[PDB]
Amino acid sequence: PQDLSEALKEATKEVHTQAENAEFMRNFQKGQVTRDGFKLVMASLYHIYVALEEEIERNKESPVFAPVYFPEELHRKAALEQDLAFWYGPRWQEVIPYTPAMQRYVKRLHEVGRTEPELLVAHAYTRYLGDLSGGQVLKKIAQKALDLPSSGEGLAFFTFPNIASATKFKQLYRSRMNSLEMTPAVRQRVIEEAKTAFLLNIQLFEELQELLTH
Repeated sequence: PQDLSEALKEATKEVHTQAENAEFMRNFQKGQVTRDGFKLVMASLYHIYVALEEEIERNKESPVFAPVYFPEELHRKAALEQDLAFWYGPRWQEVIPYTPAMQRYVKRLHEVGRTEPELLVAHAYTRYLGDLSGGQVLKKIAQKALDLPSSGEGLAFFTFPNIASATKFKQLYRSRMNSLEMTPAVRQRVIEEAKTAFLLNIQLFEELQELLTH
């Protein structure tokens, strides 16, 4: 529709179905998921979010992003650090993978943050509102298909403790998104960038699939 929040949802309907159709992701939704494959996505998420949250800090005051700056409600680096400590041990930082597909997603993220600020909301949107909704889905699936120990850790990423109601926060986040002042050209690029974000995730999944199989 007319609101950015709805235009984004509709324009990415197509690429989202492609995400779900990604073999690696398709195999995940069907229960079949290795511990090593889940580690690869947690590692992927760590790099993606480090990059994204760095760029958000750089533009926290920019009028092109300030409205959607919710540091406390959304930060995920810390949670991912906690999980990675569990999945990879105390020396996780020296042993986690950093593949080409991860490097490319990070590269674009930095390009946006440094030279195309007006589009950062596109990536913030794709990730945060996407993980807020999808999270509870993959968490459950993994929770069982993995059989992790009662160590009480490793899945912190899937819970946003500073958000009482996902529905209320989303409503507020969409509201802030819709309050963003942008020209038609900028708006179109924001929508295209959301598509690009999806593509980056799709090829990341493709790469993680060829890795898991060798």
